[PDB]
Formats: sequence, C-alpha cells, structure tokens
Amino acid sequence: SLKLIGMLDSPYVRRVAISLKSLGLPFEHHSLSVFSTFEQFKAINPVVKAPTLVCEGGEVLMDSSLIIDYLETLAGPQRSLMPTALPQRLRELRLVGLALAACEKSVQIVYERNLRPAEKQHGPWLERVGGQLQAAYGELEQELQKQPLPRDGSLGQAGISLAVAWSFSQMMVADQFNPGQFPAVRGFAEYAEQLPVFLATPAT
Amino acid sequence: SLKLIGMLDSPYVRRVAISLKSLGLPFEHHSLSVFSTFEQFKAINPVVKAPTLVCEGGEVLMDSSLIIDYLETLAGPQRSLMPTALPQRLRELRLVGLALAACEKSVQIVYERNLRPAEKQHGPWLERVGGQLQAAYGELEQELQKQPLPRDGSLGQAGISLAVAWSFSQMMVADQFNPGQFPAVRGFAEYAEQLPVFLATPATE
Ligand SMILES: [Cl-]
Ligand SMILES: [Cl-]
Ligand SMILES: [Cl-]
Repeated sequence: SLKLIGMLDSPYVRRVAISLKSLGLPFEHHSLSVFSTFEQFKAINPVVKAPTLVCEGGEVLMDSSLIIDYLETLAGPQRSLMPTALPQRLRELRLVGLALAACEKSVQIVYERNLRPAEKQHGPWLERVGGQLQAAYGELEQELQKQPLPRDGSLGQAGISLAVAWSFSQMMVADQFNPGQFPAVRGFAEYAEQLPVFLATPAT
Repeated sequence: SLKLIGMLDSPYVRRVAISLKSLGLPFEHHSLSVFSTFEQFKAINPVVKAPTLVCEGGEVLMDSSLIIDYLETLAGPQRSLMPTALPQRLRELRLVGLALAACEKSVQIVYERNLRPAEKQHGPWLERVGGQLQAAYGELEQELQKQPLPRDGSLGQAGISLAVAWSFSQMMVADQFNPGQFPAVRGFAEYAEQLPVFLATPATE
C-alpha cells in the first residue's frame, strides 16, 4: 500500500508519481500541501518535505531521487527507467541532473517571490538563480540537439524529469523565457505531456 | 581522469569526496568557490552548482546523489556503500534522506544569513526552516536510538551522509543546537570524524 504524499504541482512530487506509474507500481496519492495543510503533513512526516513516500510497512521516505531509487529496487531490473550501461547511464544522470537543477532554480525564484514581502526580495539572488536556470536549460538543449530522445511512447528517468521540469517552469516562472527558447526541450516536453501517463498525472 | 569541483565546507561536496575515497576511486580535487570564483566555475559547469564531477571523458555531472549513483556504477557492485536487500536498503535511504534534509535546511539558514543584506532577511522563513532542521535531526535521533549504526571501521552512505551533515550543522548553524540535543547523532558523527577517510577529508583547511 504505497502512499505518495504531496501536490502534483511540485515537480519533485510529479516526477515520483509518473515514475511510479511508469515502473508499474500501484499507489495511493494524498494531495497535501506543505503550506496549506502543514499539520496534516507533519503528522505523516515531521520534516514536512514533499514528496514523501510511505512504504507498505509504514517507513517514511523523502527526497525524490532517493524515493525513486527505492522504487527502482522494488520494481526490479527489467522495469528500470535507467540505462544500466555506463556511458548511457552517465548521459541519463547528466540530463536528470540538469532537469533537477532547472527545478531547483525555478522553485527558488518562486519562493523568493512568494514567501516574503516584495520589500525583502534580493535582486542579486534572483539574478544569480535566473542565470543558472537559463544555463540548465541551455545545457539540456545542447544535449538534446546532440542525441534526441526517443518518441516511441516509452519513457526513461531523464525524459520524465525533463518534461516535468519544463512544464513546471512554464507554469510558474514563464517570465524567465522568450517564446522560442529551448525548442528541443519544449518540443520533447509538449510531446511527453500528451502521453497517457502524463495526461493521467496532471500538475493541477 | 575524475575531477571533483567544489569546496569541502559544503556537505554536498564532502559527502561525494568521502564516497569517492570509500569506493576506492582515484580523483583530482579542485577546491573552487561558486561565489568569488563564479566565472571560473561557470567555465567548467555553466549551471554553477557544487559539487560538479568531471568524468574521465569530460562529461559534467551535478547533484551529489546523482554523482554518487554514477560512482557506484563506475566502482562496481563489489564496492557499493548501499545495502542491496530491500529492508536494509530502505532503512539506509530513509537515513540518507533525513541527513540530506538536515543539509538542505542548514544550507538554507546559511544562505538566508550570508547571501543577503540584513534588511532582506525574513524571520518567518528562518523559523520554518529552523523547525524542519530540528525535525530532521529528531527523526534521525529516534532511528539511531531504535537501531544503532555499526562502528566497525567501514562506512555506508547513511553513515557518511549523517556525519557530514551533523558536522556541517555544528560548523555553520551552531546557534540552532543545545549541548544535550541528539546525543546518538552527535555520537556517531563524532566517531565517524575520527575515522581515516574523514580525517583525510577535512571540511576546512
Ligand atoms: Cl524532493
Ligand atoms: Cl529530443
Ligand atoms: Cl548537490
């Protein structure tokens, strides 16, 4: 009776949900916000971090990457969303890392703009993170141009993470981009969003 | 050959360094800051995140957990720092998660205090993170009280990450702790810091 705790509008929560489904692991989804339902969340995990995974035996896990590591173990080698071959796995880890970096910077911009008064915003911080955000997608765009991702309907962790990251960035920090930027990244993300597993796991 | 970019006073860089040594993988260390030497770091990894691992072929990786995943694969199954059986691996992942959570919150308090003018610091944000930080170590404490970590000379990822986290928190956010808090966590960390691999990888020079 796996249980995923968190809102799907969080890229970290969403990547775990889509990975769970792609891995073929049934679960219960509890949409609880770490902001609007702080106590209910704390009652499940006192650190109040989303996503939180409650295992069958009740063990509580956090950090999307560690949770997925667990799920990969639970699903077995054949179901893996990661390549096992070293060079291919290396490329996959770089793509996921860039996607997670994009998520991190996007969330940082959101937190800076929404968890403190406008008076307290720090221009230098926003500038720094915004540049890092642009860099993360730029690096991803370059990787995708070198070796496009398959569009056979199947998904790997890089594909899941990149698509979730892009959609999240466009929903929350769209002002950081010009319409035509990162065409390959946007292209894969919009293709992915039309896949059954993405349609069944809406961000909102 | 393998290069680790980043300063060891970062718990994320340090956990990778100790993991590298623990896996028996040789590497070169470039202690480069992401602040004063921002441009130098950007030339290596434009996203400018520490740690950054430059692979023997030149590929660039970031995020300590992903880097360690690559390293475990590179090292081989014989050298893993993680248990493979489900129950044991589950516990290990829970421990690593709590330690990473402590690192995250500790770093958030440091950034709120050190990267912005005093006038721009927001008390409610600090109060929130501070509570989460106390919660993380509280959970770790209960876990260790229930089932102590082995003290036999070798290390797992939970041990490495827990110790690196505790020491970092004491080094940069000491005001958040009283002497009597989290004795089991403090105890293992203090034990771990005296192990050869931790002594050979100091948080500061
Ligand atoms: Cl997470
Ligand atoms: Cl592509
Ligand atoms: Cl990291």
